[PDB]
Amino acid sequence: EHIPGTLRFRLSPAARNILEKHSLDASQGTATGPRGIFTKEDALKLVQLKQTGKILEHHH
Repeated sequence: EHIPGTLRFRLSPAARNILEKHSLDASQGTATGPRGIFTKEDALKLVQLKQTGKILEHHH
């Protein structure tokens, strides 16, 4: 879908702030904004996935 190595230029500033705050890897997400931009909502899906890992570990 995208040219390799372009994710760091397609990250929105909102996403980049959320990924850094939570020490997340954007390459585990998908870019769903127009023309391949990785949006705030795309980074929040990675926050929800990290929370899911912690919640399941706690129930295990």
